[PDB]
Amino acid sequence: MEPTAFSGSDVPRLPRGVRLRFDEVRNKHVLLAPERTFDLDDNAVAVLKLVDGRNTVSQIAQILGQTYDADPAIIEADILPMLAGLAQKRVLER
Repeated sequence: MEPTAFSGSDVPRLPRGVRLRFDEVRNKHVLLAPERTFDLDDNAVAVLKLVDGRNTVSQIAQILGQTYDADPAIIEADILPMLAGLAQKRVLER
């Protein structure tokens, strides 16, 4: 009754029956949800695709942060709230 609470130690992981897909026509990544599909940015799916299994947002922020050369604090703070939004769609679970 309160899935909107992803902390730094909270590691994201895609649930079974879900796969990532890249739309060349739209040039953006989307999440295949049992219901249908949701429009998402490559950056939001990048971390989900870059992670082999369960990684800490802070850790990803470092690697991803160096890619765009930006303060990791912003990067982690960007995806962090995204996890809560995804949970509402029933496609993410700690």
